[PDB]
Amino acid sequence: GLMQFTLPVRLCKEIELFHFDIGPFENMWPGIFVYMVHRSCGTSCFELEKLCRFIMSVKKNYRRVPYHNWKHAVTVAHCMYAILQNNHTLFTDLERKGLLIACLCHDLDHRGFSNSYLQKFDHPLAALYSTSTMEQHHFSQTVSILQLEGHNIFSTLSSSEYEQVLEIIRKAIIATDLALYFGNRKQLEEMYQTGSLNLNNQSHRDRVIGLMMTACDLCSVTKLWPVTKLTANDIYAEFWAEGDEMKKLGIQPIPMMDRDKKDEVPQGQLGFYNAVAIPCYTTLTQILPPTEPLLKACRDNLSQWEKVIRGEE
Ligand SMILES: CN(C)CCn1nc(-c2ccccn2)cc1NC(=O)c1nc(C2CC2)ccc1Nc1cncnc1
Ligand SMILES: [Mg+2]
Ligand SMILES: [Zn+2]
Repeated sequence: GLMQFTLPVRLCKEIELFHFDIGPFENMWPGIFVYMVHRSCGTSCFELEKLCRFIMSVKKNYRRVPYHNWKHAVTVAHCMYAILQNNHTLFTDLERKGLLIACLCHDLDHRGFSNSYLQKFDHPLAALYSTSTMEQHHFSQTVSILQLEGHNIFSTLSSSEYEQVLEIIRKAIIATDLALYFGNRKQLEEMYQTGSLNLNNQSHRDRVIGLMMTACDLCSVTKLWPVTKLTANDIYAEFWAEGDEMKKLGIQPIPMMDRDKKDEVPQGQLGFYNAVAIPCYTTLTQILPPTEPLLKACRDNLSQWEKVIRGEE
């Protein structure tokens, strides 16, 4: 109760900023997460014994893949922390509880392959979950870990608060399926423009929480150029492995996944920032003005990829 987590001064200051990188020391990431839960939620939200045990089980169930790994989980949770801390009064006690945990759990047991590769491989998960294959799996894994003895961090909630938080987490994790993002942002665009957006409407909050989840999930494009550039290598390491596996199934992969087409990456990053990232953080800033720094950083990095094409780097 009277035990705080404290960070070194540089982290204590830099963790509050959207562009914070969690660093290369794996053994500090759990404490970083707890630090963020205590400041975002309270010293009281979770039994520390239970939280710590949950955190290490979740870690254990992320795999040693180049991008969709434990560092990604904590990175995405930190971006949610920054959004929540810059939008204090907009979010309920349960939502701050649910969303940090949703972010930490959102890619549990990711194998480094897209839902498309699972479908074409005919993976058993593709027969169990026809759409949002991995995302339904990640939520399923979150519930399994919560039901490990001594792991139920939500035990102190009423029955109804419990059903609400697991519902917040389920919707939150499903929303990380980028195939659902396009329609979600367009609906939020019309609502904001026509003025029908209403955060007291639960179906509306759901959509807004989903956009936050896309924003946190894509947040590697909102870091300083050197972080963003070096994370790009990790995402492409998976994409190329997935392309290799498509060739093994006798299917020419899209250029994004073809390691024989590295030359097309700068242009592919332009398409990605223009088609996906810039619209995401634009709509998010319109709805949640204090999240503007993510849009600004995303723009700085689009400009960095333009310079790569032009030959200036
Ligand atoms: C959203 N995509 C699935 C389709 C669009 N697209 N097209 C190309 C492309 C097209 C043609 C040629 C080369 N590339 C590449 C992308 N996507 C990403 O780059 C990307 N995707 C994701 C989503 C989880 C999957 C996350 C991060 C990404 N980037 C990144 C950059 N910096 C740091 N961290 C991450
Ligand atoms: Mg995912
Ligand atoms: Zn993710």
